[PDB]
Amino acid sequence: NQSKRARSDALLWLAANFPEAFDNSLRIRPLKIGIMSDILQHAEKAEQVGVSKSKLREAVVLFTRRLDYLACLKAREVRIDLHGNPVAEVTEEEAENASMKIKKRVE
Repeated sequence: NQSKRARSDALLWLAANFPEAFDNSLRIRPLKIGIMSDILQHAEKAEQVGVSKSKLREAVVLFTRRLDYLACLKAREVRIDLHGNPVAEVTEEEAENASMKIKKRVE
């Protein structure tokens, strides 16, 4: 319960500070491989408002396990950094891994 609200807080902090990556009100886009390391460079600012590094990791894990995120991992879609800049493209293997994950969760 407390850990859940702490995870939700981390997700709200991610959407407020990096909405290009984590504001999913209209769209969701593939994230850079290693986006977690980029987020953790901001850990000091997050901790001042009550968000720990481990809650930042839990929030990214929750965000990227959602089916709508897995569904956006299609071959040659663009991966973005925290500010929505294009950095790479989704590979066929990554797209296959994502669809396999979706099929497992609905079963």
